[PDB]
Amino acid sequence: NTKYNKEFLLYLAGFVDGDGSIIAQIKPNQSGKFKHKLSLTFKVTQKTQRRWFLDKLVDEIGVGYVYDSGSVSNYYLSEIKPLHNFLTQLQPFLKLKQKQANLVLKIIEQLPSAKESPDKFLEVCTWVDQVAALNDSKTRKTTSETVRAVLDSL
Amino acid sequence: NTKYNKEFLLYLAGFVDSDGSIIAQIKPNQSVKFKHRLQLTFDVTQKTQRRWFLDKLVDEIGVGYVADSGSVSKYRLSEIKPLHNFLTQLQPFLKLKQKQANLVLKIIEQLPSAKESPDKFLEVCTWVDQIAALNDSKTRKTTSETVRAVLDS
DNA sequence: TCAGACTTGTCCACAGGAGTCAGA
DNA sequence: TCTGACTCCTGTGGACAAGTCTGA
Ligand SMILES: [Mg+2]
Ligand SMILES: [Mg+2]
Ligand SMILES: [Mg+2]
Ligand SMILES: [Mg+2]
Repeated sequence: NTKYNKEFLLYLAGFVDGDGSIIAQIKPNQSGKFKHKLSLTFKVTQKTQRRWFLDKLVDEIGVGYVYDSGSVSNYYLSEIKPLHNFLTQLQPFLKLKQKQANLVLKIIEQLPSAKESPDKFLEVCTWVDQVAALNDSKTRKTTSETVRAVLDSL
Repeated sequence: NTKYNKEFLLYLAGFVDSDGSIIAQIKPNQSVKFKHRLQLTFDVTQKTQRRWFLDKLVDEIGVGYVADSGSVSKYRLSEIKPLHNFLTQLQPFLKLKQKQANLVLKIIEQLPSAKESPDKFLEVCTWVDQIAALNDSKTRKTTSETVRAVLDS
């Protein structure tokens, strides 16, 4: 478990509240138990001109990747264990996205228990809904009621 | 001259580098000596549904204002003296806009000497170009060359 | 099977100016 | 004469999703 400097976390929190994104998704997964697959993503977006800034994040956080998409680049972290480690330390300093951060951590922690009963999996899918609600969601398709539709059918 | 807490300045620098803006403008003015005036602006933009965040920023900074326009709100500060003191303290923590901040500080400090010679004023307007060059400028009109043309009269 | 690397798409929520105006 | 408040606007540079595919 990596320990991060406080001044680094304080600046980064401000930058994340601004140009960052804490994302919780429910993805279609045919080769799956409940035909769905949870996905948690911490993301920092920046113009490719300033990709160097995102590249530094990979070294400073110790994990994650940088991908290009159009005229824009993104730092990307979805691996659960270091994500949980990173968000735990970052959370006390977030102002706009603190609740999204806490919800993701909660999803991550109660993740294996959710992969038992279909009811518990659906309860966490509602936690995912709340994250999307807190964000400025605009193109969401798969929700908890989408899961329930494929759940109450079988 | 107020002195800001370091943790506040560290978070703020992050949010400024992300959703904020450091703007230098050359505005036409028929009443002024060189037909152009300078305006420096510290800007923080956010959606109106989060105007409260900008409202807190007014209280914490202790100066500036919040304006609305559409579904988007803005904290802004153009008053030179508090701007200089604010940017002086924020500067060392900035990463993406550190240069813009230093140029604004430089412009402010050379403002009295700028109202003396046209060449020196052009030099200051040149510094305004650099800030715009550092920003993601897309709708800029009046530049130092605009001043050069007018000065040639 | 399944988390995790990586791509593509859309709609803004920003950034970064342009102006005008009152009062100093 | 001169500054700062204040409004309006463009053109993105973000945000927040949607997805494919693979290795063990
Ligand atoms: Mg933002
Ligand atoms: Mg919302
Ligand atoms: Mg930004
Ligand atoms: Mg530029």
